[PDB]
Amino acid sequence: RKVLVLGSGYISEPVLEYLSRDGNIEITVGSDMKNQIEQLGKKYNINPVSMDICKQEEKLGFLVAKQDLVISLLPYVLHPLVAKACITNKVNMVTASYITPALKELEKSVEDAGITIIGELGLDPGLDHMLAMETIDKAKEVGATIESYISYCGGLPAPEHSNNPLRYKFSWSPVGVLMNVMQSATYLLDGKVVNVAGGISFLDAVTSMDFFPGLNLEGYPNRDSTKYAEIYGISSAHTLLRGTLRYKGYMKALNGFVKLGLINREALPPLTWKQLLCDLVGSPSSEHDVLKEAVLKKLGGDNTQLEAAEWLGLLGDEQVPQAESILDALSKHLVMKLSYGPEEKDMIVMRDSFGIRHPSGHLEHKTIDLVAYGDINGFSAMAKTVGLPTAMAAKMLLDGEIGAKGLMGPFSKEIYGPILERIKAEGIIYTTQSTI
Amino acid sequence: RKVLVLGSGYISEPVLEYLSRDGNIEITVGSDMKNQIEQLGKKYNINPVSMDICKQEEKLGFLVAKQDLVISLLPYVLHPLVAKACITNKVNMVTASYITPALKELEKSVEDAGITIIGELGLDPGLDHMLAMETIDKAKEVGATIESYISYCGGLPAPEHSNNPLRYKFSWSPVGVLMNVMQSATYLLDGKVVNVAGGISFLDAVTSMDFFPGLNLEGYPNRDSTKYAEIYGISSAHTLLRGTLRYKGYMKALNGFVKLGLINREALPPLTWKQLLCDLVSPSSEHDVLKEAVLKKLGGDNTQLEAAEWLGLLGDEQVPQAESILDALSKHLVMKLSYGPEEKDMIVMRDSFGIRHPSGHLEHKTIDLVAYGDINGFSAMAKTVGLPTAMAAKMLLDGEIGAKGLMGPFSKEIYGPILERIKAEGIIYTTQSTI
Ligand SMILES: NC(=O)c1ccc[n+]([C@@H]2O[C@H](COP(=O)([O-])OP(=O)(O)OC[C@H]3O[C@@H](n4cnc5c(N)ncnc54)[C@H](O)[C@@H]3O)[C@@H](O)[C@H]2O)c1
Ligand SMILES: NC(=O)c1ccc[n+]([C@@H]2O[C@H](COP(=O)([O-])OP(=O)(O)OC[C@H]3O[C@@H](n4cnc5c(N)ncnc54)[C@H](O)[C@@H]3O)[C@@H](O)[C@H]2O)c1
Repeated sequence: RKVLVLGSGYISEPVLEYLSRDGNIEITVGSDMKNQIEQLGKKYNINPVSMDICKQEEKLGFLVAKQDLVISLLPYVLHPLVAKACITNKVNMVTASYITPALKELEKSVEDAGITIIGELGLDPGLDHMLAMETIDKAKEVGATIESYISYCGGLPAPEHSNNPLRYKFSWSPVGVLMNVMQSATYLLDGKVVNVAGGISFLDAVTSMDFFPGLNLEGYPNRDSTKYAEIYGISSAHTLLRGTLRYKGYMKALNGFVKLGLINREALPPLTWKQLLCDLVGSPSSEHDVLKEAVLKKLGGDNTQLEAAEWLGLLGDEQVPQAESILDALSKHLVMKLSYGPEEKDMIVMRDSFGIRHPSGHLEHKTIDLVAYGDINGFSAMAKTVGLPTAMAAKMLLDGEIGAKGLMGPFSKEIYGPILERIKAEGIIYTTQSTI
Repeated sequence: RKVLVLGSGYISEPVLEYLSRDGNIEITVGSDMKNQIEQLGKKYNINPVSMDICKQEEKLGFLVAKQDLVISLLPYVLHPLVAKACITNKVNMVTASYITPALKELEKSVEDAGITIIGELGLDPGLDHMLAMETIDKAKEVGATIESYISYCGGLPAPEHSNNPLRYKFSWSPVGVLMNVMQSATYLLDGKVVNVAGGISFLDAVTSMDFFPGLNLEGYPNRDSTKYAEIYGISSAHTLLRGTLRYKGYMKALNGFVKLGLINREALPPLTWKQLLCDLVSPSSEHDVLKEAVLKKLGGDNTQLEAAEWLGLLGDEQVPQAESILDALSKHLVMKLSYGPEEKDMIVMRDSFGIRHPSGHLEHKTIDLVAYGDINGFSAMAKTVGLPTAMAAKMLLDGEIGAKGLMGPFSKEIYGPILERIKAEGIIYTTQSTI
């Protein structure tokens, strides 16, 4: 019963805690920050291993060969290296990340090696899949058909911590999501494939999410959504739309960063934000602060967007963080200024809406609400919902509860059934309501 | 250490849980609802005692004499009965209730008995006092003076459970809250005493609380704010205002019930809501579309009408038996908007001072406290009420409070340790100042 956890990010702690409970699981932890592992070693009995998986992919193979299960909590690019070691060594594996084309290229040997690899555990993906599949299957067991599926999700700060220009606090580097604002989105509505362009015009797709009168939510569609007809088996539905939730004004706040060229991949030019932004407003590069400001508003001139820039210090003398790109730096800056404090609460909000046509002809509207709040004295809501389902599927693999073999997501009741039940004991509870 | 808990309502459960932790406290629980006590006995190691305080006063003296401490979690009217047994048997006592004139009557015998009775623990009163005094004392000890105190508080549903016409769910009987909309409010602003009358016009006093861009809160003043100058020692302030927080649209929805005459203490006239509601507008009977247009007349805001049908007040449903039209409404609101077993409640609390320093500069300080209920545990209201009660109980046992007599939690000796140990339970309040 030996388990190797790759990566020691804060998503790892609620996993260690969950698997440590019975004491019959030998936990090894490996990563490239010896500090992260030292702190974790104080709270849980774990064999620590310092390793750069990218560079020492052979020491990784030797380590992998010794385990009964590998849980990859590494940045998802590295998952293929880990799956390779697991495939040659016949060791089961789980991840909390999208099964990429790269990792899917390996699907056959995974079935030839006779191992099980369960990916797309976690929050999004993960619990979203499991909630959808649960009710999509429940409809089919009664001869019903899915006509519409609208799902929205978002990890946010608890509302009392929402008073900043972005109405947001970042659980990790936003390098990935920020760039996604420049993307087009695609979804299905009333039988027609709908496409919305990203960039400056993406703010037009943003909409008010009025599920809860007490909460000020805006939503906007994800990149694709249309893929879920095949993924979930709902080819008959006329609308499929998955989206993200924020507090109102966040996207407008980002719309500014796009206008200023901050969501940009180029490299960085004693550098300060006013200098860096001077270079970005064409004027550069050592002019009076008020002159720099007159030009920022020119790309506008919306004061709310200017107010957000000043509040963060992007027009000030503060030093730009070292990074290989403007975005990389901006992300590292937003982290220094809007990370969660040790006594601040985050939030998870998830609302699904299914249109279920029954063979009798009745149209049922089913909604599922899942809201969780962080525990200051325990784990965050994001850490609970990302790390628990991963940790739960791992124990199920150990305890021998998943017979399916190969490379798979968490779509079969064999997987989502037990996880959805045992997360209740952990405070992740959802609620349902139907009407006809 | 032996402790007697009087009352087995839902506030007792987070108190039992807190006292049970060290295992060196023998808990006795007594009340008149046997089945509440049985359920608690399954979850906690407790001596169950069936007792009606009004009738078995003698049995009450016997049990108290055996304890090191009595925690009265009974309806506050009975607390004096419990105080007598404690004074006579020289046993310390704590409550979570406003210290009434009746109870202050005994204040001398409490000091003659040499015991401590700490009241006004809990949320309001309780945590309200302790947060204010914490900050006021900090200002006064560096020679500062309080110029303004604006405090807002509210127990509400967590925002995910706010989708109903009132944006509210009731933790207990709303008779108290409903009637307060008919009472006037009084406070002090910029040196001038402000008066706002209740009833229909109280909706004009309602205001937007924009502390949190993510939350849609409204606020309004309580019955009496000016009394807090004496309670906190801040006669110096030019502004005193304590108020209640709700989700936007609650007071408007309540404004409808008042327009319709539902907030009324007179008696009720096989009676149905449509039948009763016709008598309040024509009877008796008959057709729904007739009432709907007539209900609309007392308005004519249809939004307030949307709330009434949604609650079934225009329907064939039977009105509950009750001594008054109100109360009937309360019992109905309880039947239709109580908390389900998987719904989360909330506590939201913001204070704003108000502080002039001897250097002459003006400090604005805000204290935020927010708590959420736990589906697998206790509600936010239960935690914030029972924890400060249970903690002061442990402090009295463990000997950390030297004061004697009848007192609230205003002294650093009490509120200090309590506030510190509350944070350890995940209930966090944060302070922020600027100039
Ligand atoms: N399903 C979900 O909802 C969800 C949400 C967020 C993150 N995730 C997944 O969480 C995982 C970790 O989060 P992250 O992607 O932000 O990365 P991260 O930067 O937080 O790093 C995670 C851990 O891996 C370590 N690490 C990084 N590179 C390493 C290397 N070359 N060798 C050894 N250790 C290395 C890091 O030190 C860290 O301890 C990812 O796989 C991510 O896709 C899933
Ligand atoms: N400071 C605060 O924020 C706050 C908030 C809520 C409640 N409280 C206090 O909690 C206490 C109880 O709450 P509640 O009144 O809403 O519920 P409640 O009136 O039902 O009282 C709870 C318990 O008292 C028992 N009880 C009532 N009469 C009894 C009798 N004659 N003999 C034996 N047991 C009797 C009940 O059976 C019940 O178990 C009250 O004193 C209230 O002041 C304080």
